[PDB]
Amino acid sequence: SVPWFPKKISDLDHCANRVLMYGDADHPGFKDNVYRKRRKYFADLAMNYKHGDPIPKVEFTEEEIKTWGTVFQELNKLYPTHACREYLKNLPLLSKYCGYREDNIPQLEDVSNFLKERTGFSIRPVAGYLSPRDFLSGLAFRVFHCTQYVRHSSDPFYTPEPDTCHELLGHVPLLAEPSFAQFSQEIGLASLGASEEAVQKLATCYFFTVEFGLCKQDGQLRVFGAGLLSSISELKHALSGHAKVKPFDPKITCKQECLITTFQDVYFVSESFEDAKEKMREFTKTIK
Ligand SMILES: CCc1nc(C)ccc1OCC(=O)N1CCc2nc3n(c2[C@@H]1c1ccc(Cl)cc1F)CCCC3
Ligand SMILES: [Fe+3]
Repeated sequence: SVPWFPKKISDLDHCANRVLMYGDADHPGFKDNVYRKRRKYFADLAMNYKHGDPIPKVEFTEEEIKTWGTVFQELNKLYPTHACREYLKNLPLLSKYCGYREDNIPQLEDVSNFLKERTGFSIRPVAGYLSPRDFLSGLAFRVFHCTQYVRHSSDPFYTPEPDTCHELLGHVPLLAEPSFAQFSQEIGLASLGASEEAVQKLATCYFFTVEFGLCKQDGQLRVFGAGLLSSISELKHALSGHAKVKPFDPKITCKQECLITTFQDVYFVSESFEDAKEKMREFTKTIK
């Protein structure tokens, strides 16, 4: 029989709270009590959120805003030569309408309203790590589960855990692009009630596009993966000559191991978002 899956956007209330929350022995904020309390604060906001709520606005601390500023300033030096054209198009809109600035962390609620207007995407705050199945299921309704906390200030370059900087600078600009939003939703739609194997394969295809994808644009390689776009060192590494790259090809790509504590071993290059979408459509037919 088919496993439980959401049939409407509010059904995400029943899975979006199935998470692994902070407390991570080697995490940089682990021995910091103020940080632990702060992470609990963010976790509770997510756990108590229900669909239809405005996303609680947060007053970020001076320390949090500086950490954001440090990350934001370095990445912006790189985007013009590293990010795909779609990302560059949308980022200035975010600055103008959502308050993206070195000295200000954008509110998820504002970003959510921006995306609802542009592509029908919306944000739901998430307390911690969701299963691949639950995470993908949100995409079926154009819902992106977003962490709201900030990485520990001791290491502004700590990326193996997604934080709000990753969400806001890595994912959001692409979710505001129609072709990309369609591509993402179709991964979610394919995952709904699918087999475990199918969910694994879709999650890996997602990983090597939405999180670590490269694309070829006017004969040059650019970056569209969120994980690269929020990671100063890997963003540089990926477009350097030292990285190994292969064509995006779902039946091959879905077998590749997804790495978290290190740079990827390989990056997959999609021709365009429209083409990646077509390739997934052919692929999803084979996994039922
Ligand atoms: C379909 C995405 C996903 N895949 C897996 C294997 C586990 C969970 C999951 O969704 C929730 C989740 O933990 N993640 C999705 C969002 C995300 N964005 C990033 N990350 C994640 C995170 C995630 C964790 C582990 C793995 Cl293997 C993949 C992930 F996408 C990790 C670090 C780079 C930036
Ligand atoms: Fe991500």
